[PDB]
Amino acid sequence: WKYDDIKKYFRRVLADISPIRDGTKVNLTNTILESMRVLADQQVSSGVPVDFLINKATGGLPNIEQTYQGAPIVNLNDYEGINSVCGFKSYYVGVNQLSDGSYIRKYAGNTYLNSYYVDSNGFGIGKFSNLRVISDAVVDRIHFEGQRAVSVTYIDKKGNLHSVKVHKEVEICSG
Amino acid sequence: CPKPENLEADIVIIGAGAAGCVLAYYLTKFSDLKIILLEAGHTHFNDPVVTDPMGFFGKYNPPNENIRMSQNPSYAWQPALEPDTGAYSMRNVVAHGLAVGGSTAINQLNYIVGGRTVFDNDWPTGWKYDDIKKYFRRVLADISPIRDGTKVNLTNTILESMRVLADQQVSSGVPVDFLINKATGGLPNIEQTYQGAPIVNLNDYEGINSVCGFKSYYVGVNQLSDGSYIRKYAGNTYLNSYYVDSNGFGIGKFSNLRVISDAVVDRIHFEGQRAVSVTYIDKKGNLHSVKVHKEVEICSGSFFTPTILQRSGIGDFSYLSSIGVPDLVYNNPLVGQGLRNHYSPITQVSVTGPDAAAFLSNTAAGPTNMSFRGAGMLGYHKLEPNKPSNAGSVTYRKYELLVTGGVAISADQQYLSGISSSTGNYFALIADDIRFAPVGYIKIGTPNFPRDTPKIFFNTFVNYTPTTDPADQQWPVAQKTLAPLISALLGYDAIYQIVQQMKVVAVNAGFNVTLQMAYPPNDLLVELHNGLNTYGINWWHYFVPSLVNDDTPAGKLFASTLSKLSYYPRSGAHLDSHQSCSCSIGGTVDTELKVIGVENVRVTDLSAAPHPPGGNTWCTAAMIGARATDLILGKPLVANLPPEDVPVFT
Amino acid sequence: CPKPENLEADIVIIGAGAAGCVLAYYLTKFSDLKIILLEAGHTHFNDPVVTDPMGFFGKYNPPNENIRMSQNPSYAWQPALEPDTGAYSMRNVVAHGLAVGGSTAINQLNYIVGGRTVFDNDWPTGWKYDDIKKYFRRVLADISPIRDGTKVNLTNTILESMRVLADQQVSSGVPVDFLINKATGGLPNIEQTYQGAPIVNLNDYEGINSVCGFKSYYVGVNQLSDGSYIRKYAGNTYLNSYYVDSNGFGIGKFSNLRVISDAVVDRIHFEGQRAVSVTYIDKKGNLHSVKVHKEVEICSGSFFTPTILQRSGIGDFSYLSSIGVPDLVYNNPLVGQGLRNHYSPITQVSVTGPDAAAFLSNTAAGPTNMSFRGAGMLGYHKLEPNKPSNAGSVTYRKYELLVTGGVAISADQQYLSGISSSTGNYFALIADDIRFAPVGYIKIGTPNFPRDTPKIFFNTFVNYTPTTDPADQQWPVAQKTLAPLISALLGYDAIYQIVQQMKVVAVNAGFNVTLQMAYPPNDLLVELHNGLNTYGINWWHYFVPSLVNDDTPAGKLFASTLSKLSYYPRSGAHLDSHQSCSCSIGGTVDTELKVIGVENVRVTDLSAAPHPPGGNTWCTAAMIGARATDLILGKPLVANLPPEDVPVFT
Ligand SMILES: Cc1cc2nc3c(=O)[nH]c(=O)nc-3n(C[C@H](O)[C@H](O)[C@H](O)COP(=O)(O)OP(=O)(O)OC[C@H]3O[C@@H](n4cnc5c(N)ncnc54)[C@H](O)[C@@H]3O)c2cc1C
Ligand SMILES: Cc1cc2nc3c(=O)[nH]c(=O)nc-3n(C[C@H](O)[C@H](O)[C@H](O)COP(=O)(O)OP(=O)(O)OC[C@H]3O[C@@H](n4cnc5c(N)ncnc54)[C@H](O)[C@@H]3O)c2cc1C
Repeated sequence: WKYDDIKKYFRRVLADISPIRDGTKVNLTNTILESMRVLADQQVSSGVPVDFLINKATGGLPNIEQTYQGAPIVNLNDYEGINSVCGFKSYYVGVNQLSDGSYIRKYAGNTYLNSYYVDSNGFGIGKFSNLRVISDAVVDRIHFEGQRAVSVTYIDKKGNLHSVKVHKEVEICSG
Repeated sequence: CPKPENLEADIVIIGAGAAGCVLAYYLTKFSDLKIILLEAGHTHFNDPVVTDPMGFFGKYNPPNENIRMSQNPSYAWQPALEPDTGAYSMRNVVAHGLAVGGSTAINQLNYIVGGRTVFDNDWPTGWKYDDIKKYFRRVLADISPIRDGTKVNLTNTILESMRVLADQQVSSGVPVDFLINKATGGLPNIEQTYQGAPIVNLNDYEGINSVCGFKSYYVGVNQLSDGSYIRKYAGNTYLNSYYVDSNGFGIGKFSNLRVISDAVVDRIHFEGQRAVSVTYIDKKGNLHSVKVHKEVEICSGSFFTPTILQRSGIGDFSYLSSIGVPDLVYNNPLVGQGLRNHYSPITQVSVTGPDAAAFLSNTAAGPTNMSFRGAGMLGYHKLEPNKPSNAGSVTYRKYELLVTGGVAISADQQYLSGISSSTGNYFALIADDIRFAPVGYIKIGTPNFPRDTPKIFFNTFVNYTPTTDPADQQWPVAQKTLAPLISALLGYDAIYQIVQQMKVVAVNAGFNVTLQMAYPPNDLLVELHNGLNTYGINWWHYFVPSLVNDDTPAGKLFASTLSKLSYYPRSGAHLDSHQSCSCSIGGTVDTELKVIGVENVRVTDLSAAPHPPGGNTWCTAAMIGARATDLILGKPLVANLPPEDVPVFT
Repeated sequence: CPKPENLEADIVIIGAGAAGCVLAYYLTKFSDLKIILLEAGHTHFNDPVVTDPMGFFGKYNPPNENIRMSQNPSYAWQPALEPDTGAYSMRNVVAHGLAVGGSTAINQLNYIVGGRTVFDNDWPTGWKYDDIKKYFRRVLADISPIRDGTKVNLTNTILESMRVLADQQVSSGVPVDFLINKATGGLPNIEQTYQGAPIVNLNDYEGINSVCGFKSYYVGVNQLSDGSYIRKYAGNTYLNSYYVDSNGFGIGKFSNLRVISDAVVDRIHFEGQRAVSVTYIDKKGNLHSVKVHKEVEICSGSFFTPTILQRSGIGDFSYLSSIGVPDLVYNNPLVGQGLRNHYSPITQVSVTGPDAAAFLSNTAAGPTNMSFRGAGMLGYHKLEPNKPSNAGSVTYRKYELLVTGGVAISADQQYLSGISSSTGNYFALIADDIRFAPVGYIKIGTPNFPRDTPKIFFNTFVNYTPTTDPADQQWPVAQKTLAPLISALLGYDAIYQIVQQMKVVAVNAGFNVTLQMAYPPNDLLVELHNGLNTYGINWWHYFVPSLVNDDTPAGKLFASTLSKLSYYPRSGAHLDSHQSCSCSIGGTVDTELKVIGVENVRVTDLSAAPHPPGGNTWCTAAMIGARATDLILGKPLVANLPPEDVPVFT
């Protein structure tokens, strides 16, 4: 689980979402970035090694985003992880703009489980026909034969206990 | 030819509008027949712009597509009418909703039921008021509208003024003024104005009030336990999650009901004189055919019922053959004829005063008043030559009056007049026509598939061209031609003669303010008032100045003033969306709503009305559908269902 | 499933408009492939209102249905665009013809070919002028238009005046006036005015004339041996009784061609990334499926090509999924984007004189001039900030000027202005925009069947709202937003500064008459002229008065005058019917006209143009279809067909 084993997976998820940046300038950001570069200049000198505005993957130059028109953008979530300390101007939020002009929310259920992939009755569609989703089902515990998990029970929206068999493996993603 | 969509049954109802759902619901409730509904539309139960009543005014509109639901091709059909030769050849687009609930999914939610006199004097036998008033009660009970939830002093002032002048109109013995109701007597029918004053119900069960000044309407909204209002419409009530599955099946009680969401119907496959099948296009683009065993019902609205009939084969054989219809069934040259609609010229009022904000408070729109603050329904003006014979003994509904804050003229007129919507010392008054005269017709243009725009002709404010005929016996065609423009001018005068009683009432109601009509211009109204009271019942000779032979400069003044005034109702007005009377009773159908020349099809939407009712035409279509339930079933069941039995809401 | 209508082939061409017939004809002529054309329309070869050119003006109209062919749902599709936020939210209906020959069956018949510079500076590689000019020659040879057959002295006077002032514009060294052509030099490009003066051909083969003042256009009419003119259009020429049977088969040479008259197409059945079939609805209402072997072609016009694409599966996946499209193929968010069209504000001229009838003679419309009497095509005005970089070295076509007798403003404007069409001392001048700036887009609304009105957005004369930003770097968005209104105002000034040379020319041409612009008002133009010549290139700062900071009463005068003048182009104007650029090159298709993301479909009508040409957009669509013939066939055959080979007429 060292960085070079997973950074590809981070790329995968950020590609699956495609966040956006801020769509509005402001001069307070420019002033604050100006000030931070001003004092990071001194923190670069004086030789002390562990101040809060020193990044070792860049060197003598501060990692502070430039402030003027046509200044490039420092990507916080860069692929090779050079920026662990950096002053920027905007984050990456998980919203998309629709053709109409209204933004919506792009989240896990929105993307991976939407009407195109799963039926309203919980079946997957074609490619994903081997998938079942049950909407309102509170799980209680894992029926467990020997050291081998075998079944799971849950309560539907009557209040009934339904038992389902497991053949191969059980996965827990309950937070 | 493997199409497993075999949806053969005995009843098929086409178009789930203000009348389709009522019929389908109460038809599957009271019997065991297999019912199918086709609408070509999904259910907007979750859309904020639909369910929230205030969404009608564009609260959820994306900033790049600021159009509401009547102008949106995803919500409403968009038919445009051919150039109006009376309105400078300006084509207009009026919509019909495209969803479960029809136009009720996109409308302003008002509940005028119409006067009693109209159903007694203008409808066939079996459709007199006492035959249906129970059905009106049924629908208003099924909705349960509410009243305004906010007082305001402008309503009190205006009602004060109307009672003040109705006092004089009660005297002087003239029988046909616009504030005389004969079912009450010497006392005016004007609602009282003080705390603890009772409320006059406009839609009263026994129809006593055909002329009355009130303070609030009845809109079709409900309040939820949370505190938010929602919209209560036809699809909301009769076809909701409690009654129909998401897959279109009914639930238990109504298990014998089928609803298909997106299915545009084309025409009626028709063996002999017996309708046998119907086809439709789903959302692939496939043609599905379904059998009919027992009867076919058409609830596709005013504009699109005659059209589907004509594609089916019923109409004018010469014409349908001309444009290429291959199969012809019955030769009725009246299909799609006799189209009727309302029309509302607009005027606005200026208030001069340093602190008039105190006068105009509590006028903003809430989901209970929807910007409506009155005021009343009036009768014929004293000086209108086009009145029926019964006017001496029965009071008729002519004008529906409305007051609203802000300005409501069109934007170009706003710029032209010099007054805009930003400033806040201005408000609007509307004198709607309920008995609007002009008549038009509908003709299809291509026998291929249901088209959004067929030929629709509607000419309103036409002019009269004199001939060489002697004046004596050409007047009573000038009368018929100039009826609507005369009506609009008289509405202008009626509104005008209210503002002075309003002046007096405001002066001695604790207000030092001044009221004045600035649109149309002040002078152009004072001159009309003087001309009216100096020329009497022959004031309308002067529309055509070549026949009066009055070359006196006063006569030229009158002619010029009427010429200029004729401009405002043409442009500064608003054609309503109350389309009706396309397949009326007698013209195209009998009194049992069956189509002449065939045994097992009926039309039951608002197109089948033989006259436009006394106000907003929503209750009427639902009433027609409800009565159709009884005529189809045979015995009166919905007739004396107890009023405490209402559909449950989800 | 017994449907014997098995019409499987290898090429299917959809929509026989200005480009469909050319392609089908020259495609079955030069090869042996099995060709099919689908149009959804019958052939109006016999209709007097079509074939007679003068029928365009309503000579055969029944007295009760006085509408011509663009407003008739039996002749033309009727799409309406959403409220124009720049034109007081006035929706407009612009038509596309519905017949063999497309819009050419209902159009005004003009043959502007467009300048040379546009195809050199605005089109991709392979579409520069020298690659296509041969195709323009081919189409103009296939039609053989004619010139005006009637002299008139007003043309002589106006050409006289234009040469008079072009003399001065040639001097003074300024490089970008509107009467300077660089391919001629010091001499003006103004046609001579005397008997035996030669004629300057506007549509010249080598494109020397991009700015030139002439006397007549080239309309697409022919004279018959009898003495009557008829209309020569796409269906008339390429698809007539000599080439196709009444049953839709070709004859001999073209025996490998099929044409189906009434067949509305829905979408493209589409296996994998390979189009395989197409379905359509005949005049029963049946769905017929036909196989495609080799390629599919879309020639359904500007408004209805992106629409059929979107129903087919190509577009914005999120949107098409939203409105319920089940099958999705390629995710191109640019389909139906970049819509372009022309626009022509109107002005009219008063002539004061006792015997001015002698001045205005021989101006009536005949089938050879169709009420067009000139006058020329102009370039950029001196004071327009929105000019390309090449303006210093190449001359661009900006305005197309037209003169016509009578008044042509809309009826409401006629009443408002106080001047009507009865009187005969008045005529109209039109300064059309060819480089009109605003851009819009097209979105379908329901995935069921081809609908007449999809969502069409087109906002033209929008306004700029200043922000708190410092003035210095917010100007170059005000420029982009205010381009078209500036262009219209400059067109007004350009027309205005002609009438004085016309005064002088008339005075010493044997005429004691006076010329004056009465619409827009006289004063409101003199003030604009003074403001222009006193404020220079920074005259357009005053559209927004809150940023000029010029509180001098002169500045307030200028702001008020521009405010008032901004009203006329909004209402007193005429949106043209030149829709184009819905699936342009690069945006949606490559330079070989294939649709990105698929291997065997192309779009070849006017929607595929990456820029609107220099004038009326008829030749351009035919040129695109002709070039498509070559690209499909592979080798240039229509390329050097000898010009003496022309289709025979029947
Ligand atoms: C802008 C607007 C304002 C309004 N304001 C008011 C008001 O102030 N007061 C008031 O009381 N009412 C108002 N209304 C409502 C209107 O007056 C009536 O409610 C209307 O006449 C409903 O009658 P209906 O059910 O017969 O028509 P509709 O509700 O239009 O019924 C037609 C139905 O059939 C469907 N349909 C049509 N063609 C086909 C086809 N080919 N195949 C399948 N289905 C089809 C339509 O989608 C629709 O569901 C307004 C409506 C609109 C649009
Ligand atoms: C009012 C008006 C004025 C005009 N004035 C001029 C002028 O002054 N000068 C000039 O040069 N040109 C003029 N034109 C013509 C116009 O500028 C062009 O000729 C037009 O762009 C033709 O290009 P096109 O062939 O691609 O379009 P179209 O000719 O419209 O081609 C579309 C064809 O496809 C058919 N079609 C559409 N949808 C479908 C479908 N779903 N299924 C099957 N078939 C379908 C249509 O019926 C039509 O036959 C005018 C046109 C109009 C309408």
